[PDB]
Amino acid sequence: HMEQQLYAVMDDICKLVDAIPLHELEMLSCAKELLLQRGLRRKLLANAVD
Amino acid sequence: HMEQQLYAVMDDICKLVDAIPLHELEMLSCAKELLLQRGLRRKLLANAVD
Repeated sequence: HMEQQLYAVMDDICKLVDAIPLHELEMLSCAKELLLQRGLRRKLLANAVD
Repeated sequence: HMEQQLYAVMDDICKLVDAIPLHELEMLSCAKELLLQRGLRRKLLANAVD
């Protein structure tokens, strides 16, 4: 129950990150790694589909 | 299993978000919700401590 609530908030943070435009993302000190990780999540979500 | 891999990447994205300095975060169009959600994640992680 609680695990599910946490997963949902984590996914919500990831949804926000997905929608950050590149010109905004590039202003962040963590830009390179954030771009890498949001790309990795996108691929893993698709790979987990049957 | 690659659910574990997905959880790890989601957590990594959340860790990056957790460390964005406030002056950078406020440059993002999604700043208000990103602040709310990263606070909520901290609360849920703490609530799960047993």
